[PDB]
Amino acid sequence: SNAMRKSDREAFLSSVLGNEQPPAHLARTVIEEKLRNAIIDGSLPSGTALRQQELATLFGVSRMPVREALRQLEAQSLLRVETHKGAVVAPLITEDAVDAYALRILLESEALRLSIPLLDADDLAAAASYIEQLEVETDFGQIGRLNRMFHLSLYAKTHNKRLMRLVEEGLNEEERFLRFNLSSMSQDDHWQLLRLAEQKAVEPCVEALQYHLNRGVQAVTQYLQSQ
Amino acid sequence: SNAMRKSDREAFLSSVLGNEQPPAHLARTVIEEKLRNAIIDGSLPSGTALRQQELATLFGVSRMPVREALRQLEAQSLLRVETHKGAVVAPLITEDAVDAYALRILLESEALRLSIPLLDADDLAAAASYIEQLEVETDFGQIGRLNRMFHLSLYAKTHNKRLMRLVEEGLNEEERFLRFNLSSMGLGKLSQDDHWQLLRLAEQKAVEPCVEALQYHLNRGVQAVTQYLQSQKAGNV
Amino acid sequence: SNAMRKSDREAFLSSVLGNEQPPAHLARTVIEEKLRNAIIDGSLPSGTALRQQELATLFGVSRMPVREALRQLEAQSLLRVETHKGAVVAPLITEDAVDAYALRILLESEALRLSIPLLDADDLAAAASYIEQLEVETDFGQIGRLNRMFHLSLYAKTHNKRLMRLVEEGLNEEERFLRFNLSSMGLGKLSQDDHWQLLRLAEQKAVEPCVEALQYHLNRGVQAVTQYLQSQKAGNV
Amino acid sequence: SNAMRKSDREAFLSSVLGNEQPPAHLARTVIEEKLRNAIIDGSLPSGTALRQQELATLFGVSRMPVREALRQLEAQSLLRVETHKGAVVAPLITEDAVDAYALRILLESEALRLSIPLLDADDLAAAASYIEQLEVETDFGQIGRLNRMFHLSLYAKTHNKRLMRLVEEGLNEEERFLRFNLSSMSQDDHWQLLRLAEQKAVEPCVEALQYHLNRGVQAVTQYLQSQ
Ligand code: NI
Ligand code: NI
Ligand code: NI
Ligand code: NI
Repeated sequence: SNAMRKSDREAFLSSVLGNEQPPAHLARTVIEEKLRNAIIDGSLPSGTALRQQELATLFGVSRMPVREALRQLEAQSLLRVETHKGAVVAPLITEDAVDAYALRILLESEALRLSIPLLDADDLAAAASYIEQLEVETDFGQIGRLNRMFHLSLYAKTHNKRLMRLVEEGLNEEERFLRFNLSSMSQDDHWQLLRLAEQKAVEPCVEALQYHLNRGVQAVTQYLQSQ
Repeated sequence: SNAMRKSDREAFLSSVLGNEQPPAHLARTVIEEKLRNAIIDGSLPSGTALRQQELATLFGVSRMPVREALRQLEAQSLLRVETHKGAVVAPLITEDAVDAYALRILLESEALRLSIPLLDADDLAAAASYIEQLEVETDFGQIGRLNRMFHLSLYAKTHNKRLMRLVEEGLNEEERFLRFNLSSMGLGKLSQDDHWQLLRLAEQKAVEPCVEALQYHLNRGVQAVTQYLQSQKAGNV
Repeated sequence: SNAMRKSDREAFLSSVLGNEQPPAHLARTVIEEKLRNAIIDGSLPSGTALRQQELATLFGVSRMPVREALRQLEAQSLLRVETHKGAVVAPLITEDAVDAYALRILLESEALRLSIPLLDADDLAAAASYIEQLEVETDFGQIGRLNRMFHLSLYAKTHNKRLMRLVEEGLNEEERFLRFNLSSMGLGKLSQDDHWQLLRLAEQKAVEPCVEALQYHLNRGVQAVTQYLQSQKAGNV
Repeated sequence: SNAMRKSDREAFLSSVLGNEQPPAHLARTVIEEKLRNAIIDGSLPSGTALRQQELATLFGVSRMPVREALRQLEAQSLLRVETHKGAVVAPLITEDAVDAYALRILLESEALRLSIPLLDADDLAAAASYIEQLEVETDFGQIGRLNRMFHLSLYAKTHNKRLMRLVEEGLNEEERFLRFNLSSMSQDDHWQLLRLAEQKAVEPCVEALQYHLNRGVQAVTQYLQSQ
C-alpha cells in the first residue's frame, strides 16, 4: 500500500467504525461486532483492506484482539485473503449478480443497437413465436429456454462475433439460473421489446431492455438474500 | 434452415465458386483451394454455412472430398463449427481485430466512466509515472508493458470484477500484440500527447471528454493494426 | 612458508591424519577418505594448507595419488586454491552461514543507520503492508519473498549503491534459502512480532534501538540456520 | 511513483529551483541552466527524478522545452534513464569513490577489530617490513603494492572469509587506482596504525584507520574533480 491511500483508508475506517477504545478484555468481541455490522450493511465495501495494525491503532488496542476478530470474520466468510492485498472484506452474496447484470446491460444494449436496424421479417416472426410459446408455457425449465431464445432472436443481426459470444455466455448463465431457481423464487415487457424492435425504435428498445434487466437483477438479488 | 435460405445460399455459392466438376482424384484439392481462396479474398464472408451435401452437389462430387476439404479448412482456422449452424466460415484476423477494438471501446469506456470519479492521488501519481517512463523508453517490449499499465491505472477504481477481467484480457492481448509486432509496424517516433490528454481529463474528472479521447486513441489503434495486417498479408513487411 | 610453520603443519597433519602407509593401488582412495573425514568432522580446519609433497611424505607415497585425492576434494568443494597459499581446506556450509550472517549484521546495521532518518511515509506504508501480508501468508515461497521486501523497505533510503548491492545480495541469498528449506525447518507457526518492533522503532527514528532489534533478529536467524544444517548433516530431517 | 513521494518531490524541486515562469521563448534555455547548476553544486542529488510534467507545472510551461532541456542534460551526462525510474540526476564523478571508501571503512574497521586481538610477532614483523620498504620506495607502482601488503598484514588474523574476500577486493581496486594515478596526483599514519596494533589498542587503531581512509577519499575525489 501507499502512504496517501493508507491515510485515506484510516480516515475512512474511523468515519465508518468510530474510534472508541474498548476495554482490553472486550476488544476481541467489540471489534468483531463493529466490523461485521459495517460489512453486512455495506458501509465497509468489499475489497476494503483489513489491516491488523491499522485497526489496532484505530481502536487503541494491541494487534492480537484485532487478529482474533479478523479470524472469526473469515470463518463467517465476511473477509478473505487476496494476494498482494492481505485480508479484505469479502463480496456479499449479491455482488456477482450485480456485476453480471451490469455487464449484460452494457453488452446486450450494444448487441441490440447493432441488430435492430437490420432485423428482417424472419427475425421478427421467430421472436413473436418465442413470446407466444412463453405465454402458454408452464414448465419452469422451458421458460428459461424460451426467454433465452426470445432475447437471442432480437440479437440475430448483431455483427460483432466477439460481442455475441459474450452475450450468449451471459444468456446461458441466466438460463441455467432460471432452470434451477425459477420454481423457488408476465410477457408484457417482452411484447414491448418486440414492438419497439419492429418499429426500429432503437434507443427506446435499448431503454426498455435496461429496465427489463434491472428488474431481473433486483429479483435475483432479492432471492439470493432470501437464501 | 428452410427452402428459401438454402436455395439462396446455393445460388450464392455458385456465384462465388463456380461449378466446374473436378475429377475424383483432384476433387479435395480443387475444392479446398477454391474455398480457401474465396474466404481469404472476402467473397465467401464469415458466417457463411458450409454444408457438405450442398458443396458436393455444386461441384458434382461425393461428400467425402468435401468433408476432407472442410477438415483442412478447419485445421487452418478458416472455418469453425458452431452449434445450430454447423461449419461456418471463420472471421479472418482483420475482422477479428475490428471486433476486438469495438469491444474494447465498449468495455473501456464503461471502465473509465466508473473509475474516473473515484481515482485517488496514488492512482493519478502511478499514471503519470507510467507516461514519464513511456517518454524515455526505447525497448519495444517495455512500451507494450508500460502502455498497458498506464491504461490500467485509469481503470484502477472500476469495481465490477467481471468487467475488469474482460478489460484486462483486452489489454493483455494488445500488449502481446505490440510485444511481437511494434518494431515491424514502422510507426516512427511515438508521442505521449494522447496519454497526457487522457490523464489531464481524468484528473479534472472530465468524464465524457476523457471517454471521447479514449475512443479517438483506440480508433487510431485499430486503424494502425488494420493497416499493418494488410501489409503483412501483401508481404510488404 | 618458513621452516617453523611448515614443520608445525607437518606435525599437526600427523596428529589429525596418522601415518599409515597405504599400498600404492589404494593410496588415492585411502588418502581422499582420511582428508574428507577430517575436513567434515572439523579436525582439519578451514584454511589448512594442503601441500602435495607434505602429504606424500606423511603417507609414504608419491605425489600422484595425493594430487588425484586433492582433485577429488576440490571437485567436492572441500578444498579451494587461493593465491599465495595453494590448496587450502574450504569452509563448510555451517561456517559459511556463520560468516554470511555476521556480514549481514555488519552491512544491514549500516544500511539501517543511513536509511532510518530519511525514510518517507511511502516507505513506512510499504513496510507495514509487507508485514500485514506476512501475517496472513501460508505459502512458504511467498514468506521468503515478503520477508525480503519488508527488510528492503527499511533500507529504502540507503544512498550508497555499493553497500546496497551487498545488502541485496545477502537478502536474495536468504530468500533463496528460505524458498527451498523453510518447510523442512519445522519452526512451527511464525510470529510477526519482531518485524512490527523493527518498523515501530524505524517510524520513531529510534536508530540504535532498531539496529539492536535487527541484530537480535539476525542472530536468531543464524541460530535457526545452524541448527537446521546440523540436522541435515545428521540425516534427522 | 506514489502520491506523497511525488508531492514531496514537487515541494523539494520548488525549494531548490524556485518557481519563476520564464517566457515561452526562454523556457528551454532557462530550465536547462537552473537544472545543471543545481545538479553540479549538489542541491539536486543523484537519483532525483526528472519528470517532464512535474517540471513543466513547476515552471508554468509546456512539456516540450523541459523535454529539450532534459535531452541536453543527458548529452552532458548529468541525467540518465533508469528502469522503473525514468530520467534521474546522474552520479557526479566523485560519487563512486565516496561510496567505495565508505564501504571500505565499514569492512576494514571490522577486519581490523577481529584481527588485532590475534596478531602475533610474525604478523607484526611482516607489517614493519612493509612500512620500512614503503619509506625507501620511489617507484609509484611499487608504492601501491606495498601499501596494500601493509594493510593486508594488519588483517592477517581476520577470521571471516567472506569479509576478507570483500576487503581484498577493495584493496585490489585501490592498488590499481594508485598504480595508474599516483604519479599524476608520508609513512607517519602507517607507523601510528602499526603502533596501535602492537599495543592491541583496538578501537584507537580502528579510529586511526578511519581517519587514514577519510584522507584517502578526500585525495581521490579532489583528483577526480581536477580531471
Ligand atoms: Ni426476459
Ligand atoms: Ni495507449
Ligand atoms: Ni525477517
Ligand atoms: Ni595506506
